[PDB]
Amino acid sequence: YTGFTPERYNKIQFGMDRTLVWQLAGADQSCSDQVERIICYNNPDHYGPQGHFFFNAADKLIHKRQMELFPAPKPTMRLATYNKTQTGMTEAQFWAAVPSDTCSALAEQYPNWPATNGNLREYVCPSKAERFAPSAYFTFTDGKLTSRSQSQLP
Amino acid sequence: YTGFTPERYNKIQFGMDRTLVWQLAGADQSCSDQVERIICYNNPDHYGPQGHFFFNAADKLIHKRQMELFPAPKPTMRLATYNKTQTGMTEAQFWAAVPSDTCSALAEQYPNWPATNGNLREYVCPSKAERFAPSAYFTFTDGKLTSRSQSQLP
Repeated sequence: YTGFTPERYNKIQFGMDRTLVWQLAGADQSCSDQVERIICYNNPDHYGPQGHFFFNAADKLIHKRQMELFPAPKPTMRLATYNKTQTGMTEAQFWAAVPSDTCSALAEQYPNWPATNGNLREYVCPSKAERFAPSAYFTFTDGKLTSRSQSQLP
Repeated sequence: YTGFTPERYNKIQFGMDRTLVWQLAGADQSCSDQVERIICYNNPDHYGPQGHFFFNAADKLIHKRQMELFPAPKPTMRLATYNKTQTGMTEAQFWAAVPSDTCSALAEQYPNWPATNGNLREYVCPSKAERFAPSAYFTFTDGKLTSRSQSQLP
């Protein structure tokens, strides 16, 4: 598979039919449909950059994820910064504790689309640029931090 | 102004407060708050690549536009291609007539946020890879083609 780009990711919008997402992403040339999700690849390295898309029962888009398509520009995440986050904090509080440039916009979900309540907004904040590097993960539910975790961060 | 990027544009989400959009976009180093909208610039050219952001009465984001942040990857639009389109087309019908690779996702807007209907989704489809090339412009309203035009397509 090949050809799934940032530009195609930015064309894909919530509420789009599975068939429309598939076509805009590059269809058979770019994507694999695994029922639970579609995975669309930048290039033939399946460990490389990719987008994942998930749908509700009406086959409308409710969840976008991306890995390495929009990388954190300056990955420098450390415990000192992780320690400044807490359950319940707002997005504004979070971005005052953690620099935006150390985090990638991992996922955006509207499970109840076309309703926008219960929005899930996820970030991965890597310690360095290397694939599989220790990173912190954060999830916001309607703008409040509901999960924070890290594995082996320095 | 300088420094606005595709990665910052992809971090910015509907419903975000003006203050948060401003922060994530790069604030005064990259952006001008023109009251009616915020404009954020990749480079010191006021007509260089840029993102535009507009807000509702609650100061929450309802409208994103971009020029040259995610260009049409393969501009090929011709007059004959334009003539294949017709008002009332669905997005699927449109993309069977016009290749996605010749169109840029110019704007996305949810005027009724947090409701998601009345969605306006705009495309510009250039004939060549030059800034402000001869182009067609299209608007979909909740997935139906409601505006189409072109000037000087070959």
